[PDB]
Amino acid sequence: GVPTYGAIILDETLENVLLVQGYLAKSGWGFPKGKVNKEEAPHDCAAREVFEETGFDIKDYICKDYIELRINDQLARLYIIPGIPKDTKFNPKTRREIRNIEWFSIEKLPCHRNDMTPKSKLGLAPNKFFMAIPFIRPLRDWLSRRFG
Ligand SMILES: CCCc1cc(C(=O)NCc2ccc(F)cc2)[nH]n1
Repeated sequence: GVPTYGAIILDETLENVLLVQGYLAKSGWGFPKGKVNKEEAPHDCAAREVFEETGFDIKDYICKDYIELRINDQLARLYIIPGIPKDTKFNPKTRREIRNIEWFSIEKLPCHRNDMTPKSKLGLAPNKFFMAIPFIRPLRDWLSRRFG
């Protein structure tokens, strides 16, 4: 697949992250991100997707040196943007693609989906944070290294 770029936006306390909820196939909560256009630079795609999806422009706050994961053939890179005040008014451009935009406490998000071992059944229970989950442990580790 085509690389995706976006951001992990944190508040001033570093306890909360900004997630967006789409529709249909993309009905759960995840970090704002999207497909790179041909000839577009990563930092530019990231700002554009985050602007389209949240109304907030990160261009002045991106530091070039993020968390990146190869998930089933596809790279997803989210630039880390700390210190965005919780009272920022976020508004998507395309309300046809984004249902809602909320802050979530990092410490209450799961960093793995639960199994179904009290049902003797294989796989994972559904989780509305499926798309965010793979970034939560790496973000927690990055915040420990960079801060304390
Ligand atoms: C395996 C289930 C597939 C899936 C993918 C997503 C998702 O990405 N939602 C968040 C989101 C929505 C819209 C958007 F523009 C940016 C992020 N949710 N469920």
